[PDB]
Amino acid sequence: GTLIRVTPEQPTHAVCVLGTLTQLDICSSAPETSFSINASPGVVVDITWPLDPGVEVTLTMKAASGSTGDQKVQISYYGPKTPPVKALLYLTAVEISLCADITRTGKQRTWTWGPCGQGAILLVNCDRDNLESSAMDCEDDEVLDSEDLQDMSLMTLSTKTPKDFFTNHTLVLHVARSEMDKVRVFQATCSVVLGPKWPSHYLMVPGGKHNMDFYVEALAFPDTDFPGLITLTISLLDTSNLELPEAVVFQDSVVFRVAPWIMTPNTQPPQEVYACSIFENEDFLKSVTTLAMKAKCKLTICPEEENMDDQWMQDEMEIGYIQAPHKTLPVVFDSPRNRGLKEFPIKRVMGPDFGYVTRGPQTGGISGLDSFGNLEVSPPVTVRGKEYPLGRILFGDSCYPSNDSRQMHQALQDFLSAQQVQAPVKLYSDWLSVGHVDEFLSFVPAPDRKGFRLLLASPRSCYKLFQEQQNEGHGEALLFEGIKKKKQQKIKNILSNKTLREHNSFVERCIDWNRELLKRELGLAESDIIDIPQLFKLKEFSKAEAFFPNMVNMLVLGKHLGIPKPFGPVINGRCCLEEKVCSLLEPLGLQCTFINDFFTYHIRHGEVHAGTNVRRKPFSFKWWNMVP
Amino acid sequence: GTLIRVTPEQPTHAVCVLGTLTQLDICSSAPETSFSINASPGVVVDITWPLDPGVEVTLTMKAASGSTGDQKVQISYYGPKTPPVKALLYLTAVEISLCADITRTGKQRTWTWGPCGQGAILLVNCDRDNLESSAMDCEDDEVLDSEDLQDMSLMTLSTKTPKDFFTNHTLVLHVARSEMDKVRVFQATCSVVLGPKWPSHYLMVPGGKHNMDFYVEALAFPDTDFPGLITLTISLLDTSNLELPEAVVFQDSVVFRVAPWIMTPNTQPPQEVYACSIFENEDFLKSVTTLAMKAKCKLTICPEEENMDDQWMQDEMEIGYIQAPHKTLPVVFDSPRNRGLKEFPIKRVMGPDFGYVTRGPQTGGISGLDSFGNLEVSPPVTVRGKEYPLGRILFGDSCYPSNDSRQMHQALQDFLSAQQVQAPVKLYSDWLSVGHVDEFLSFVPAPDRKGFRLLLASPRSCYKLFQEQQNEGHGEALLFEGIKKKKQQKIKNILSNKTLREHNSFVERCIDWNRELLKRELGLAESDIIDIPQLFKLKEFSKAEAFFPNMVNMLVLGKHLGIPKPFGPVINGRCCLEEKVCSLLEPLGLQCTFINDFFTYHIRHGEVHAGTNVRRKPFSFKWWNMVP
Ligand SMILES: N=C(N)NCCC/C(NC(=O)c1ccccc1)=C(/N)O
Ligand SMILES: N=C(N)NCCC/C(NC(=O)c1ccccc1)=C(/N)O
Ligand SMILES: [Ca+2]
Ligand SMILES: [Ca+2]
Ligand SMILES: [Ca+2]
Ligand SMILES: [Ca+2]
Ligand SMILES: [Ca+2]
Ligand SMILES: [Ca+2]
Ligand SMILES: [Ca+2]
Ligand SMILES: [Ca+2]
Ligand SMILES: [Ca+2]
Ligand SMILES: [Ca+2]
Repeated sequence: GTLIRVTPEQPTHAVCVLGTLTQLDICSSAPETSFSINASPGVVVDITWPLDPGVEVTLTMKAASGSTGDQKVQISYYGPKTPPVKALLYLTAVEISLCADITRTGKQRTWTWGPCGQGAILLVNCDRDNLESSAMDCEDDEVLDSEDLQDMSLMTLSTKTPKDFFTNHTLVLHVARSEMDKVRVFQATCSVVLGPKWPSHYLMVPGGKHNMDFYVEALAFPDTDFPGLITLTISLLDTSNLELPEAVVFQDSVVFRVAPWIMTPNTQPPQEVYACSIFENEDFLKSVTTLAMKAKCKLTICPEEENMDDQWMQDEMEIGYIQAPHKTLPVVFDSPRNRGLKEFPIKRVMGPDFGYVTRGPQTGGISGLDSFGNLEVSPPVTVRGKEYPLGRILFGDSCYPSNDSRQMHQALQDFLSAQQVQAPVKLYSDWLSVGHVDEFLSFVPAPDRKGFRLLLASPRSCYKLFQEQQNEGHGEALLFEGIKKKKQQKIKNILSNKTLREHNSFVERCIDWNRELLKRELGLAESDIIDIPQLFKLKEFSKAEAFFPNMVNMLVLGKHLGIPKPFGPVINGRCCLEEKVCSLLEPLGLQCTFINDFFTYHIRHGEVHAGTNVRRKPFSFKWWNMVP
Repeated sequence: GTLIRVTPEQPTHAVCVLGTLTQLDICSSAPETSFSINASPGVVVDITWPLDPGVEVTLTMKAASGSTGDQKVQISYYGPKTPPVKALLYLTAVEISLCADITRTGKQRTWTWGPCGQGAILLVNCDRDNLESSAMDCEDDEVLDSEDLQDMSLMTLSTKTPKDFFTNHTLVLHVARSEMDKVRVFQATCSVVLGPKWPSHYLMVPGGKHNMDFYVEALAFPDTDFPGLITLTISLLDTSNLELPEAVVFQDSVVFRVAPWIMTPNTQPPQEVYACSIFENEDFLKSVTTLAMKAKCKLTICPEEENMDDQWMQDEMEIGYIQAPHKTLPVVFDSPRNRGLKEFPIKRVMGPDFGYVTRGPQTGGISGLDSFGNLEVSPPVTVRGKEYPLGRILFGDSCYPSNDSRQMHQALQDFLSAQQVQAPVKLYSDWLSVGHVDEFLSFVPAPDRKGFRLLLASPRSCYKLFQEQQNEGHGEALLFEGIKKKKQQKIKNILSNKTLREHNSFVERCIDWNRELLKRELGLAESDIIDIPQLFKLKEFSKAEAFFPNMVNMLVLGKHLGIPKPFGPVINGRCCLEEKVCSLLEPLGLQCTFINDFFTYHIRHGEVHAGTNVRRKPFSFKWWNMVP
């Protein structure tokens, strides 16, 4: 919008950027009725006319100018007995278009979500394409490798002006100071024009037709203090007068949205398995190695030299991804728990086309709920109309905060919620000694009704199974058959044990609370849910541990399942727990491999899921097409 | 939602909170077909029935229970040739309702905006009702005065239970740890149950019918790191088993929204005028004193003993308000500029039913754009459909950030935007030496087309006026007539002055940029806008100052206007500037008093608006009925 004031006293000189609304004030500075307008061929004057202020005269120009003032507008004032007084207006048209990929195909100043929304995407440049380095590429102010540009967003400036236009005009590129610390912009022919302490740069542009490519990288993920929008603006400045400041003539912008960190549920096909089972054990690895190969996955393992005897590969990290039309890459969220595996995500996982992020305090003030066995996601789900096409992050909390209760650190919770595309759901996991959601739930694929089953651990299902076994005359059958060093226990004594039943009654209560919570927040019905027979016992501070290997804490590699070997009562040549789990999951097309983890993982309060991790394929559905 | 599991083996015992969905799992633990249900009179079993899992059995209860298990449900399993096995379920119904004023009249766990939305309002307790104090009432953890409770939000807990119910159940009140630092909650019979380091409290409730009143105060305004929602939850805990942890049976919540700080435009009726013109001047006060009395306003003045010779009462503070169904009060936003007036808002303005807030760094790192002459609001306005019924905060910035450019501090900008009900608009004010939007705009009431006029300073209007004057033969007339000590200047030399014209041409450019910006962001047309004749000159660093008293920098007390006396060219016994301004505003019903501010304010780079401040009446329209 621009209102150009015209006068008979003086010719006015003005610039018209193509695609802008130009109007004329004819009345204000007229002499003394009536007026007529006549313009050169390249000027459409939409609108023999009375000189009253309320009449809108609008000038639009068809093409850019070859020279200054090469279009003209002549306003003739006349009336009763007065010969015409003409006022002159010399116009210079230019094209100034700041362009980005706002339709999100690989190629308004507001960013909108959804399949009909507009707005370019920007990735946080949190990987490390630089040959022999330790820092994320976005930590410095240089493009060090040509392949690094693939991670960045292209923005072009298209100018069509007279050859001499920038003698008296100049173009400046800027970002608000409130956002300069979150973006960096390079000019290509690479060198920095904008960034953390350069919020504006004067561009050197020649007259005529020119195109100027910029590459943009983001420096921060969306968070509590950053909704995730970055605006870059080009201003056109009139510097015609050596005795006056610059005068802005035109501004235009692009709004980028920074891509959120996104998790992958168990129903996304696996690509790489992680285990760091180089330590005292060896046959554990054999079995996961087999499943990886069965599942067609790369296999990376972390040796004891690196582990520091930390076997819990599930817990230090979570592999998600970031996604833009031009580029998708895996990104590792590094938990603050910082045990033996501390270095593993930064040294081994971060790298070429593998991003990195972390949150929370790095030197204390952490609980067990910050380890990422307590961090999962559901499969795609619609909940009473609202679609969650990338599912919903699930993490474990207490039911209310007390002196003795634990939570995942607020900084981690705030980061997950700020990603706003897997709208997190808080579940109750603090009744567990360890305290992770993966101790009572898993998800598995299925070929029908929604494409998955929620598995929950179920003391009810194990009592039912053992009771049926006793009814059929197998009361003498032994839990922990096949184990060299353990108090073996008969089904009959397990059932008569009134304290065990009390404990598993309370655990059942905790699990059922989550059941219903998941039914509500994921829109599940009973037919989405399979109960896995599972016993627990309360121990220190009345917190729950697994009575036998926690089968629900399994590795899900498509149809290939890595379930901890319950060393269950052997009936008709076969553990009846294995049997029961096989009768539950085999009809969905799942292959159950039971893995001996007993003296390696189980005796230390976790199982196969706890000792592994999986990088999975990112959703084909593009996060920006969601309406959170 | 609750799924109660029933068994023939054992009677189950369960609690049903009225208004909840209770279902029965009949199938899982049945013996072996068919089943029938029979319940005591107070239990409606909506649903001779086949024993397949997919059949929903739902129990609802009509009233609270007089004793434990006083309602019963009997599920009979039968079939081919088997005499009935009955399973027992003893129910105890209770009422547990956490109530607040969610319809917003003075009396879902999601807060929604608008006339059909739900959610109680909570005020930040930022005033000082305490007799002889210096702190805001919410700085400590006590209610010190009964009148302080008027500022707080009532929340009641209504329980109807058996006399013996809390022998084996307990109720806990809690707030998330992420929000405990922003709220405080008192229990009334006052003492703290929740707050900054007490996120949960066990309530002492007797059986039978009980009602427990709580009072709630907020401790922080919405900001970058606080959307403004506070959730309080009541949990019901089963503590029946001395050898097991508490088990949550039911949670319920209320979501409060903290009330935003809201500004009042010039079109809101004035109530109190501020001047701190106790210093070298005296006749300035006489004139503002007169207008206040004309306008029916309280008048408070800050003496030189307090001023520290700071006359700029506009600049240290902005008086807005906060509003809830139960309570509305004025609140002062104290600018970080911290000159002589520093103490005035904390000592004189904060008090009984007068809130306080401040932002930004208190000891440096401030610019002139942080003084609140650069902080205004427009009148109510609709913009291409979108209604802004409390108008839009307007504040001054540069057009782009450079080494030499100024801005209002980001913390101030972030606070204003987080109030989200007067969606701020950034204007261009940095071309001014001082740099405040009140140097080029004001708003005044009007009885037609929208209810106001935007006034802009206008060099074009003054040149037009002076030229018409010269045409009629008054070229010799003297700007600055009546002034003892100043270079007097003839209209003719003012007009022939080519540098003055250049300067005012550039100023006109800066003002016109804002014109159009305001047209776009406020939905204004030309007929909403009056130009006030006004000349400027560029000085140090090419920054604009007023050539004569800046008439637009006026005090607006309804129809009574306090305009700085331009000491303009006297024609036909009257300054022609005064005359022109009077011809512009008198037809709207405005009374123009021209005030001598010349050697007191004007010579120090401000005028009547700069030397005063106004507390105005809050909008009758309630902010929560908006849809930002
Ligand atoms: N469910 C999981 N994803 N992980 C469970 C990991 C269990 C693991 N256990 C232990 O680290 C442990 C147990 C006994 C002695 C020494 C250490 C913790 N607490 O982190
Ligand atoms: N337009 C306003 N609301 N306020 C203008 C106040 C002008 C005021 N001027 C001055 O403080 C000043 C001028 C000359 C010598 C010493 C001090 C500033 N800069 O704050
Ligand atoms: Ca780099
Ligand atoms: Ca890179
Ligand atoms: Ca770590
Ligand atoms: Ca890369
Ligand atoms: Ca995990
Ligand atoms: Ca108090
Ligand atoms: Ca109070
Ligand atoms: Ca202050
Ligand atoms: Ca009060
Ligand atoms: Ca103000």
